[PDB]
Amino acid sequence: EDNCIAEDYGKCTWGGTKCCRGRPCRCSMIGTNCECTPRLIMEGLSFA
Repeated sequence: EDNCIAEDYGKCTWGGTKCCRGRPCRCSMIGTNCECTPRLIMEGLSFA
């Protein structure tokens, strides 16, 4: 099975796919249609 977001500025969702190596998401400028993030301090972080 391959279906992950291998990016740190990919297109993602809150509920949909997250980034591939257990990498967090925080959304775009409007609020919906999220993007990926490398590591977020306090909740998130790289490989979690």
